[PDB]
Amino acid sequence: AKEWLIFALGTNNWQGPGQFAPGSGILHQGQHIAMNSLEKCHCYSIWPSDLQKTPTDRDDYRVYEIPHPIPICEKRWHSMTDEEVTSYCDNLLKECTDFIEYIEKKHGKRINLFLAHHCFMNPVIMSEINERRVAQGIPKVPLVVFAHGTALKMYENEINKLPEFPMKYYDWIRGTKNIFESTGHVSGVFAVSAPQKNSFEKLFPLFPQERVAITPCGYNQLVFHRIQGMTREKAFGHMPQALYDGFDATQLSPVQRHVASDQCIPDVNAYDRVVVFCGRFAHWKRIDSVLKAASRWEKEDKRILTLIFGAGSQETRKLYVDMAYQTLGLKDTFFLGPQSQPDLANVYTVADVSVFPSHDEPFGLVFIECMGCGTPVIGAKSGGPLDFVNDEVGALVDEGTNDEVAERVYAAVKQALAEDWKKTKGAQCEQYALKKFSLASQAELMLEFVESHFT
Ligand SMILES: O=c1ccn([C@@H]2O[C@H](COP(=O)(O)OP(=O)(O)O[C@H]3O[C@H](CO)[C@@H](O)[C@H](O)[C@H]3O)[C@@H](O)[C@H]2O)c(=O)[nH]1
Ligand SMILES: [Ca+2]
Ligand SMILES: [Ca+2]
Repeated sequence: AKEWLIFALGTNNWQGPGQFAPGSGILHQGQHIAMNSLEKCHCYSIWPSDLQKTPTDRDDYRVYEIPHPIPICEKRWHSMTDEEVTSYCDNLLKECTDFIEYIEKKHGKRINLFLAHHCFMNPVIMSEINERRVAQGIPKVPLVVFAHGTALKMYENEINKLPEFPMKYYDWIRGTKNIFESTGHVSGVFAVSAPQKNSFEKLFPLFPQERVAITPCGYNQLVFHRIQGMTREKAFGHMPQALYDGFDATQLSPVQRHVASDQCIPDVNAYDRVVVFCGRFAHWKRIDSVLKAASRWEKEDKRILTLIFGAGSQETRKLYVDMAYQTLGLKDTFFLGPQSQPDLANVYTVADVSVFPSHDEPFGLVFIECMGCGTPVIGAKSGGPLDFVNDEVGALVDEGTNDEVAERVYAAVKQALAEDWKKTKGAQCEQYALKKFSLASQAELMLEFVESHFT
């Protein structure tokens, strides 16, 4: 058996006390846990944060501690001075090489896999680290990149001459750094979705297409599984409503009066059924389709409680909250903000069905997590859900306008509740997620693929 000693350079913070993570940070964290699960495999990770700190009680990860928010492709990279970019990158490279030295000394073994998130500075840094090694007569270590899509969109914006994307990185990464111009620097790319594989190949046409594959994505079954004895009061009854700053609670109708900043949902046990959404408040998630669906079913006085989890900017929180309460007249729908993964597992455990009606969801971890807890799922016929949602575990509604998708979600929820998909499909959902998408199984497949294709 091959012994793996892996070093993984992440772009985003992990989810921890005091700071939620974006989906690409969740994915890195999960991959870390997964690879460390495997016999004969250690994985060591570094990632940036302005809020979280390197732990002093454990050695498996470090934090690149920075005094400003993490730079994003689309605080933008383009907004930084060339000096700031250089120092950010130089300092990160230095912290990477110090960690690598620690690992190699501790194990008496060289690292034999470099993982880098996104198609920008992380592969640049790791490629440079390899150059310095080969210059001392040490073998380069294979470098595998995770294409999440944001660096790719930034390059496309640069090429398309969008405001705020004056051309700076794409030409450099091709013509100076040559990162994806052969396999001399990068051994393989995993993309989260087919659209990202397509986009990568167009931008980097000298990279072998056969070395770009779809990332085998997994969920954390240790957290997301059916939580025995969970109740609605335990799961979400102590969760304060999260609206937006300056929300005016006087502008509510009599039946809306339970909606209030920082207050729990009263009498959760009184509702008949529980419908859940979870996702960041990006327009393509179509939270408004969920709200419009509830606008219809709340009139029918089946007491359906709808719970909106996830984070957004103040502007986007204001868009959906006002849409809920002012435009749509909702009264049994509540915003609970972002929540920890174990909190979400409790919620999914007691939910009747979850609705995630995204347009072109890249993969859809939320789906797998929810199914992992024994709960059926409703999506739209687009993106990654097309591959894994089937009749045994939920439903995908036909694509269309936000309004059409809303009506179709309404019909699908009505079906789910009428037919009791929680009861008839729930066991299926959990068995299917576990079998197909558990973290460790996926990481085993991922490393097999690395060994056969990228080494
Ligand atoms: O309140 C929240 C919301 C989300 N999550 C976690 O974050 C994940 C992703 O949530 P989402 O809102 O979909 O984030 P995105 O950043 O949009 O996710 C991207 O990244 C994921 C991981 O690669 C892919 O599965 C998605 O399809 C892709 O959109 C969830 O599954 C959870 O694990 C939480 O822990 N708490
Ligand atoms: Ca060795
Ligand atoms: Ca990318």
